[PDB]
Amino acid sequence: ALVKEEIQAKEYLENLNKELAKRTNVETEAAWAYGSNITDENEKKKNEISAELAKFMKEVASDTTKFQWRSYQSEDLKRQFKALTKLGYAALPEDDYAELLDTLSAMESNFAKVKVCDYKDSTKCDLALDPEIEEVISKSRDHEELAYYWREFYDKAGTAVRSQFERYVELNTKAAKLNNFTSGAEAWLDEYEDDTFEQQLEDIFADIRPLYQQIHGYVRFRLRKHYGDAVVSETGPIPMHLLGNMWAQQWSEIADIVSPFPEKPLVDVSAEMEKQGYTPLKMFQMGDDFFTSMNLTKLPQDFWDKSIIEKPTDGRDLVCHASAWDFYLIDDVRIKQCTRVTQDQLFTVHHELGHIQYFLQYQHQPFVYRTGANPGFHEAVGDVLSLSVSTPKHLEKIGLLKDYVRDDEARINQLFLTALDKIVFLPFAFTMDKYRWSLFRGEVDKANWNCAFWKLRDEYSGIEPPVVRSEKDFDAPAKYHISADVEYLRYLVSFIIQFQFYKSACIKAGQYDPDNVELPLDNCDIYGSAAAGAAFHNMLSMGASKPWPDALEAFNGERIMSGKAIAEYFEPLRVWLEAENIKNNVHIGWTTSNKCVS
Ligand SMILES: *[C@@H]1O[C@H](CO)[C@@H](O[C@@H]2O[C@H](CO)[C@@H](O[C@@H]3O[C@H](CO[C@H]4O[C@H](CO)[C@@H](O)[C@H](O)[C@@H]4O)[C@@H](O)[C@H](O[C@H]4O[C@H](CO[C@@H]5O[C@H](CO)[C@@H](O)[C@H](O)[C@@H]5O)[C@@H](O)[C@H](O)[C@@H]4O)[C@@H]3O)[C@H](O)[C@H]2NC(C)=O)[C@H](O)[C@H]1NC(C)=O
Ligand SMILES: *[C@@H]1O[C@H](CO)[C@@H](O)[C@H](O)[C@H]1NC(C)=O
Ligand SMILES: *[C@@H]1O[C@H](CO)[C@@H](O)[C@H](O)[C@H]1NC(C)=O
Ligand SMILES: [Zn+2]
Repeated sequence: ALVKEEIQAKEYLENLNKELAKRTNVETEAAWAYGSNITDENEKKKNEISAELAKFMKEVASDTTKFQWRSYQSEDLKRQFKALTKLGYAALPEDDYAELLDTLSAMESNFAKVKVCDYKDSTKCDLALDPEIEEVISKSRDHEELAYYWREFYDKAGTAVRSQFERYVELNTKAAKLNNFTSGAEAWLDEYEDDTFEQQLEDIFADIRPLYQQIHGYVRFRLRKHYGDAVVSETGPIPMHLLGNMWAQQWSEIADIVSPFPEKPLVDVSAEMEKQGYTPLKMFQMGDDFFTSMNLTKLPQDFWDKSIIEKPTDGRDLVCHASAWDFYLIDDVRIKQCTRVTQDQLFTVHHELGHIQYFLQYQHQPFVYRTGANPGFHEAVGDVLSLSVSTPKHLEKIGLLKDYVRDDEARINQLFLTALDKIVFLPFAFTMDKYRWSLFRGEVDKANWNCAFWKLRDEYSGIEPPVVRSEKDFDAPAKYHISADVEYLRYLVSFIIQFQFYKSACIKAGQYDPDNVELPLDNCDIYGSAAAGAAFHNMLSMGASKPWPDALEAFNGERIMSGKAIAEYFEPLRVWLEAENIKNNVHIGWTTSNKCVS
């Protein structure tokens, strides 16, 4: 009978969770070894342990059928059982699983090992994305130099892994169907536990798209004055290599040439960080300070002992793309970041430490609940702190911003600077998954895979490649997450919900009142707020133990993902910018790109 079975089921779960945590620990150690030191041998060890854990998960899935778990009284027990039924890639036959891991390894190591020749010296051929190419893309205003680095990088990071990417799409699809999802798109979407989630994001995106179009138009206008009309057209998509980022995902690196009020201050603290002797260690210690200032958990000694916070100097290959790692024991949590002393890197440190904090908050949960309420929640945590850190208010307190007068014009400069990171990114992030979903769902023929990518980038972001591409190129894997098989919708979700978290934290901290001109949302610093700290604790400590609306409700009483808060933040910018574009007769919108030939 079922009452007795449910009692035994609870004990089965308790043991199985602990066993999965320990087995995952071992797989994580091997993955860490590889990612911090790419070698054929580390690859082999990583993929071998994953294969073994996959075989165990298959037995676990099979063993859950011995329990009438859908008949149980406990919502909690049923939730855990449901989580253990979901195998993902581990559902594949052993041989196909191994081929998928090999394919994944080939793509991620191709990405991490890209090097290109110096534009001014074709004997010097050891320039990596991080830091060398990224420095040129973010700093050079030589449009031909920029186009050179763009083409070299995309050809090597993108086109070179076409045939591997194709096999990955096939195996990803096969795995999804073995879990009885239509495709990998529905397998990813299942993490949001909401069958209207795509519609909800379309609705929110459509409400913010007008503001994006205004920013796009203004930036295009300013780039024309800088580079001239031979480089940038009034009416066409923006050539993406001029936007300060290899993927045009964020444009804050060209703020100095597009800022609303060039005579008025624009916050860029990198030079002061350098002047005051900041190191990667100091930046992490300051992030730790921020969390503990809010009455959240301090980093444990394992973090300091085992993290990698600067690029190795020993010539090894590694993945430099910044990441946070849970080892699934107690207090073994780590970051791997090739840290540089810049403003944007200070924000990255806070981003990654948000993942760390989450891990620490939920580490007492059962293994299956030791993850984010949804993938977007995980990405949002550290960004809520980065929003504070970026404020003039905070940057003056820590001595990084000197002689700053916050008049109306400085405020618009700062709002615009923020928008170049937070609004511009939204169409970018949506396209990353729209593209992959379309491949996974079998909606695009293989003959059209490259132009289907640039078509989306055109339609949603109004950008295009600097040179003509064709179906001979394959550009999508030039972005880390695409080569590395990391779902990207989490970042779209994060960029919306982080404003709901920020706004609520700010109110709880006494730092935001809509009816008080002294407390605008865009100068809120939650540093030192135990009240904000508490809201985080209430939410993060839940892990994935409840559906994400219940996690949001624990934070601020709401249950709905909403674009209201991000619009509220940028509202003064929207008003100003709409007026400025009219005043300057700025063209809005773009013709269809001709930069991808079929
Ligand atoms: C994805 O969807 C798939 C379907 O599209 C699904 O695959 C199905 O899983 C079914 C559930 O496990 C499975 O059902 C069993 O089928 C056996 C007979 O099938 C053979 O003949 C078919 C031709 O008709 C072939 O096509 C198949 O390939 C098979 O070779 C049955 O013998 C079997 O039965 C036993 O199991 C039930 C268990 O009953 C449940 O459990 C308790 C036990 O206490 C019951 O009391 C309770 O009420 C409940 O019924 C017993 O009732 C029975 O007495 C036997 O012990 C069972 O029906 C089915 O074969 C399979 N079909 C396919 C592949 O098409 C995947 O499982 C889905 N995957 C995921 C990840 O969810
Ligand atoms: C990297 O891994 C290899 C194993 O393939 C090992 O022998 C080598 O010493 C490692 N290097 C570092 C820097 O740890
Ligand atoms: C900090 O959190 C603890 C619980 O961990 C709580 O009891 C205490 O009130 C909080 N301290 C502050 C500074 O509010
Ligand atoms: Zn992250």
